[PDB]
Amino acid sequence: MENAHTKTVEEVLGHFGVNESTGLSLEQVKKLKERWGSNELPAEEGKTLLELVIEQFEDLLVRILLLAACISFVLAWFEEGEETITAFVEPFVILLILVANAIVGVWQERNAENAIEALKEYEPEMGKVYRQDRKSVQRIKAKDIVPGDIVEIAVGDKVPADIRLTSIKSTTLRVDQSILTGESVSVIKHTDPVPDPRAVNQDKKNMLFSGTNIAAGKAMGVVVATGVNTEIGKIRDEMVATEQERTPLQQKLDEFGEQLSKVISLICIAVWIINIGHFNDPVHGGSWIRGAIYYFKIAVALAVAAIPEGLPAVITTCLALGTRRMAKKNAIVRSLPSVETLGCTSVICSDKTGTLTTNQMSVCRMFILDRVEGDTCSLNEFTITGSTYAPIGEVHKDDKPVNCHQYDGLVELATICALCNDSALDYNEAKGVYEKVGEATETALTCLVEKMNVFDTELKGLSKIERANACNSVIKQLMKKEFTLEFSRDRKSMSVYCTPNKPSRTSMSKMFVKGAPEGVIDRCTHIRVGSTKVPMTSGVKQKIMSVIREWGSGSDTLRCLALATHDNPLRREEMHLEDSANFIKYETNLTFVGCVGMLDPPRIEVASSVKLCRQAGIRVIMITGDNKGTAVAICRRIGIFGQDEDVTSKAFTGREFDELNPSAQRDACLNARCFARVEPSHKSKIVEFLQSFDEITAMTGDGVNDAPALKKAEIGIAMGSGTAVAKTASEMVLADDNFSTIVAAVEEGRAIYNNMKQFIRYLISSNVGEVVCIFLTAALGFPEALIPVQLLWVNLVTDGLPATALGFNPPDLDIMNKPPRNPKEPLISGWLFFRYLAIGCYVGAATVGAAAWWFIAADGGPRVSFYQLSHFLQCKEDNPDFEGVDCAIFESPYPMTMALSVLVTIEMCNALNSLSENQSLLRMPPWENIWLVGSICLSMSLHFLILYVEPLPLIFQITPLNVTQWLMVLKISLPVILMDETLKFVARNYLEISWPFVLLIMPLVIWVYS
Ligand SMILES: Nc1ncnc2c1ncn2[C@@H]1O[C@H](COP(=O)(O)OP(=O)(O)CP(=O)(O)O)[C@@H](O)[C@H]1O
Ligand SMILES: [Ca+2]
Ligand SMILES: [Ca+2]
Ligand SMILES: [Mg+2]
Repeated sequence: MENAHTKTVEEVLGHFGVNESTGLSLEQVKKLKERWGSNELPAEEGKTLLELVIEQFEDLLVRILLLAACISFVLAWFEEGEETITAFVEPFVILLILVANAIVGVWQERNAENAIEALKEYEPEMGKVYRQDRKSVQRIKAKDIVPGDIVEIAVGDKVPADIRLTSIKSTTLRVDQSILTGESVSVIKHTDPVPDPRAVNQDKKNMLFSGTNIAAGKAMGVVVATGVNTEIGKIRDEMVATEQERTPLQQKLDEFGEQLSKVISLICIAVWIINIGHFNDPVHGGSWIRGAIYYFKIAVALAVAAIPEGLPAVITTCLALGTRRMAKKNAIVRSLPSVETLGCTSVICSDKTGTLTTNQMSVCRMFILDRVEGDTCSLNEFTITGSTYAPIGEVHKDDKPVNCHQYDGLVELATICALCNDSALDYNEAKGVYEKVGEATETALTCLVEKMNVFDTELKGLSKIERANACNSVIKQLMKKEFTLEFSRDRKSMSVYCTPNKPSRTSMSKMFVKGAPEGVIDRCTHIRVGSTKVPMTSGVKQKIMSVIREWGSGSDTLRCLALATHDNPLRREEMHLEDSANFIKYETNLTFVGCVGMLDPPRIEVASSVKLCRQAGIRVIMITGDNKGTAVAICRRIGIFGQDEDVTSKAFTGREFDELNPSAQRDACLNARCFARVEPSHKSKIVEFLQSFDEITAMTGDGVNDAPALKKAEIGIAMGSGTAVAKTASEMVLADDNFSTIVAAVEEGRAIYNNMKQFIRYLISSNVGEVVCIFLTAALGFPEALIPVQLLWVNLVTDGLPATALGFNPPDLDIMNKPPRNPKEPLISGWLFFRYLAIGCYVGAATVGAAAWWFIAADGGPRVSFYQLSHFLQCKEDNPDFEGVDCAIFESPYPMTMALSVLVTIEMCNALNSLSENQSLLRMPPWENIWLVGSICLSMSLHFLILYVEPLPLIFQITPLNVTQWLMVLKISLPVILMDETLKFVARNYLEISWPFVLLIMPLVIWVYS
């Protein structure tokens, strides 16, 4: 079987020896699964190791350090090129920090992608087949499908394998195959063969390809290729890589990194042009170009220092962390940066059926017309026991066991339910439960027909399997279903044309209609009382609607459907079934038979999740296609409304929302919390009206009618048990159907953004202190305290792991107690610009003050005055101002070591400030981030290494410090913590305690300041 689209249906079915009615035998499946194997693709990993490392060096900030590492190599290859431990130390320490951030970024990306692919194994994919063991449709694993078995295909499903369409149950079958073809339109499929043998997949209009979705209709066909033999498995690796639009924060940090790179270039140019006079200094040898090259190395070393080279890697780590944390809560995040968009979400739009409710429906109430006395009527209401899809339960009229065969209206009510279905009941021996095959609404009617048993059948000896479709089969054996007018949300109903297998001479053909109660009743001209029909008056109409309103608004919040019959329908030849808009013109002059009400319990997690969303400034909206009275009743149950709150202006329908003023329709989206009776076209219209008011919308849906709205939203969340049409159009899938995972994703989206601002706060406020150190020494005339190899060491220990370990920060204790941020506001927000300069001005003056301390106040050095330090260049033995001062001490490595040690230590104490924007160290101690504590102890260990081993101080031109000089370093480095505690204090109490830590920090403060 190679060209299946060229052969007809009878030839492709005879190739395997299959009947479309029965299906494939169990022995045939065993033989075919041996010859063809499992129906799956080999589990391949996304990106290799080298290509994952290559994408770490693709940003501007990282590519700048690569250029400077090359400059430091070419400009040092001329001077010294023999020893590799004293000459090329500058290019080595610029690369060593790039590899460190590349390793962490790759390590976290490997963890996020290994966690997501381990979540695809959560629940196995399923496919409805027809096999000979069961005389009905059974749901089996998708990987258990062999080439040649009959497969049932319904709307919303995902095609499990390459399928040659044998018959189309609906009038039209649409398939969304952008995954394979690339077309963004639904394509109509037919049964006739395509004569062209070399036809492209575009012209294969009779084949269903694995991985594609069903946009509309129901059909069935025979599988012709499984596993890697499908058109999607043969090009599984030869596929173009996706590229999505940059989210507002992704482009924010990109434009911020470029604006920062321009400022750094002006700062490094300013370094070269203010040190013009020092070019001809005797220290360089009296040469101008020799002194200009040296101060060019300083400009380059300060560029590497002041640049946040770790910003691209920390964004990668944060996004990979949030993705791995959601996968722990069973949330497959399809787009890595999309977990950030849920942080700034303002509105959460939610599908009702299947998303806010468990979709475990059960018919618990139904009524038919008892009699008519005048214009009004009396009804026969019933109750059904049971809430599971198991066909175990009986019907009670007024709390009395009754048999449905006595009531003629119930016999016709079960006939409409059984025949007007595209669903069935399936028994699972593995789990020992009854499962649904199709939609929960139609399966609830299948389980109802089994309980009623209007044609009393002996069910005492049937198996658990055959008892799932026992009474349903008795109905279908009596009436032959000719064609179905499939359910369309334009008319909100579904009709079926049936002809009795009984001789047609006495009994004619009828149409069995079912759909929305208010829509179907408006099209009913007569009503069925018992076995006779009388014309429908008005008093019957409001009396019937009154029971439907009391059921939806009642204590059970019942989902209601009306059942009708059309006794005099047009024949098939006089019906134009090409357009779906004509179907409502055929479902007129019906005969109202009955109305069923089923219960759909909301999920347990939904009630508390709506409360936490309201606490975090988020507004939850219910956009459902169901009735308004039912939707409002559910909103009061889950907490969207109050049990007594007025919803006259907060609950709207599809019609009411259309018939609104521009001012009224503006205030509606800003105040309405429930939208009922809205088509899939209206749902996306609600979403675009919310985004028109500059609001990040998060749509949650599970069905076909939510797919246009899941794409119009900034981020769409899909339930794991919903259709694949919705899971394809979404950015996050809740594999476990947990609604609490949605609020956990909002907290993770806010926490990711917080860790970025703490990374931005630590590097800007500390690297500007390394710039002030270079410029303040020049404005005072002091000997410069740093050389290019020391500006590159402070870049390694301070901008490396202590900066990346900020992406592991724990969340604030009130992270979810603040309104969502405005995504169009500026990033740094002005008041933080003051906090960056306030801390940076101290970090710079502390470094210059540490070098000036040794020249003046230290005992190990000279007691040089301020005048002799400001004019050290003017010192020779001829000068009477400089007497007794050995002016070779102005080149001593002691002030350079005091400044380098303070710069490292004051930036480690600044990393301890960057755990929260406003929470002090007494509330969030440093051991909340254990990765930051380990990174700081590692950076200090590396600083103590180059200080006290033998050959390293000569490389970095430093000297070992004693305890007396190290105690002075902490005296200047510690007040950077006290300075940020003051800035956090003003932020808490004017712009808006861990005692174990206090007992540890004060013995250090006692020893430092004596
Ligand atoms: N198989 C079916 N046959 C006939 N009518 C159906 C039907 N499924 C749903 N309906 C009716 O169509 C009406 C509107 O269509 P829609 O599909 O949007 O409802 P819904 O079940 O999806 C609720 P939600 O939008 O919250 O998921 C529903 O109120 C329902 O009564
Ligand atoms: Ca840097
Ligand atoms: Ca730094
Ligand atoms: Mg739904």
